[PDB]
Amino acid sequence: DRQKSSFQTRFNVHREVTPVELPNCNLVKGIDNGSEDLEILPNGLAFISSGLKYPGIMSFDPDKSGKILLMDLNEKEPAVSELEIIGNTLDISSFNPHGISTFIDDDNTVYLLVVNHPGSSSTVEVFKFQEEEKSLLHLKTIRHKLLPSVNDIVAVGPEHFYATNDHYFIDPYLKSWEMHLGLAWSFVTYYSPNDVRVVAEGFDFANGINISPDGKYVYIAELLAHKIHVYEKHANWTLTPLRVLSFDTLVDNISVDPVTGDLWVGCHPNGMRIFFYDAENPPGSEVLRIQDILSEEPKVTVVYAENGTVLQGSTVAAVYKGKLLIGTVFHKALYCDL
Ligand SMILES: O=c1ccc2ccccc2[nH]1
Ligand SMILES: O=c1ccc2ccccc2[nH]1
Ligand SMILES: [Br-]
Ligand SMILES: [Br-]
Ligand SMILES: [Tb+3]
Ligand SMILES: [Tb+3]
Repeated sequence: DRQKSSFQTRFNVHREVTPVELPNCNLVKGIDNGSEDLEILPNGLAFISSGLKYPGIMSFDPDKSGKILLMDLNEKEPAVSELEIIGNTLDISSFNPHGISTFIDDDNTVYLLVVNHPGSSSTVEVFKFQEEEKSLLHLKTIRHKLLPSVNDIVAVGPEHFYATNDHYFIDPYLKSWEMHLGLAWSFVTYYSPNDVRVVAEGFDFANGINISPDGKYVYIAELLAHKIHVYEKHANWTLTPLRVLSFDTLVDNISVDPVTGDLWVGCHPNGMRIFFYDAENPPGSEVLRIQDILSEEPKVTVVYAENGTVLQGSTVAAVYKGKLLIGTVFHKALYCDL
């Protein structure tokens, strides 16, 4: 009976959101089947993954494929366009994109890394962004025993990244049990061409992951524990615990403002509404800002929140020059003035 009290805190079973309004929010035209992750380059180009199919999660078009979208946030009325995937090393028909990350090389080549779930497996797909042609050149499919159930990655090189696994098991049945039981066996993996190893473990659904603009610190979101973990990142790529922030919302993906180092976090206020869909009780949205995360008292602000009648199931938010872009597991996306 301790397993029913725990399941109910973990999943925030009776929480309701306190709305926090922003002026001039607009749904992004063309985004109606998810925008689980996104990343804004310094130049204001934004990549969005959409169409995620996740075992046991709502989907309005179970049979249409995922895609990567592009938005130019320097435009005042930004429109989304579908990036074309070129290459013969990847089967696009099964494409099911999840978390993403980018890395800009010394030569200014932009690499896009994309978590992909063809079937119940996980890969990380490496693309080279071709800006002029609005297209993604496929370079490499990455798979490993230590990338069983990848949720997000943060790129530290063109085929180098830290990855969260949100489950230990691959079989959808077992990981459903693993989640309900609260085993907390999910873990974080460092991947490079030369070395692949676990760098942190024992997580209740590890989810978002990102890095400070100076590379010194790594941030890991633990969804069902409502925690964000901070780590010291050494030059040999090991991680050592430093802090743990707690929240009373389910934290999903982390974005990092390059100018300040602030974390911007997409959150699920109520775990039941996001995990067990019900078109009559849709899940809401919530966006946190965390400032001076190393200080003794970090500043945590709710910047946007709503019960779901506009935007359902916020997973990610990032800011660009006064605007805020918010994405969701399977619903729409919102572009707001701050
Ligand atoms: O922290 C732990 C503890 C036990 C255990 C058993 C099987 C697999 C992973 C495990 N992790
Ligand atoms: O990144 C993710 C992916 C799927 C998902 C499903 C339910 C709740 C949160 C989730 N987060
Ligand atoms: Br398995
Ligand atoms: Br909610
Ligand atoms: Tb990401
Ligand atoms: Tb996520």
